Amino acid sequence: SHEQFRAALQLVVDPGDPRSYLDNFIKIGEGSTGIVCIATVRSSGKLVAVKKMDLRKQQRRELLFNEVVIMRDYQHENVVEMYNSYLVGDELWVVMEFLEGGALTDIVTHTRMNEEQIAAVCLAVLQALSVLHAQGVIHRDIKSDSILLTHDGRVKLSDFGFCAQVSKEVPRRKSLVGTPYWMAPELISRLPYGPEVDIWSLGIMVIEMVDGEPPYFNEPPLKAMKMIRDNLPPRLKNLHKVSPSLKGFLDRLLVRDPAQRATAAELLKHPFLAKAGPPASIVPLMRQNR
Repeated sequence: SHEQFRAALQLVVDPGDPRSYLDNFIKIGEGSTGIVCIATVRSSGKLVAVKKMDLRKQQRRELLFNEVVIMRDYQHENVVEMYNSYLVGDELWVVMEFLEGGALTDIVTHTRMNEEQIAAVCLAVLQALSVLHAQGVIHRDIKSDSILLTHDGRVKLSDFGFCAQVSKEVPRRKSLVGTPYWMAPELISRLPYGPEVDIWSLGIMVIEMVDGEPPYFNEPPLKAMKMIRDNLPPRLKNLHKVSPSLKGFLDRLLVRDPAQRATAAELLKHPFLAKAGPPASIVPLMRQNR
């Protein structure tokens, strides 16, 4: 039943109608299902990012709860800050921080990040997942699309709609969730995965940074998934452009056996990351510079 779902969500959103304190809506996106917009908090003149999800169009509607789970988190400096959530009409509205630098994806598919920048980005994404795996939170949809930027190179993880909660009574999961191309092998396989799948996906994302696209990017999302399950871990198209160190870091990530795949905890010290450049290194990467 819809109305019972709505009711249940009603209990987790802030009450009321933010349509009353916001204006200058500017559409700019498509993800989850439903739009990303930008608006101006009337009271302060400040900019937010408003994400609207129709409750009627969702693959698994109760994944909607998860969204709002990262309330008041961390508030982590590498996590997109959420401010509020409302129910409005037949939609969920999440009102969060505005990330004026756009996503990483545009960068990954228009330029060639050098390793100082790769490092940086992984630094900030790891510094993030560590905390999350620590308090049980899986993300489940890591990719360049899910990474966000500021006009000054601060990097923040985002798009938490797919994430999951785990404790020691309830550690593992089974759900097929994620973007095909980036899914950890156990997950296509359907197995009792944990946080470690975030590590796998980041490796695919490193490929993004390096090569511009993920493995098997042209293959039907369907059959590319098999390749990701049977196959020996994927070629880096431009391996010759990358330092042994980078490939050595990457090797800790793309292990077919999850037990051997490194943890963010492990990874945060692996020497490659000594390469990580300041936020200001990322700036000439963003569209404006070019």
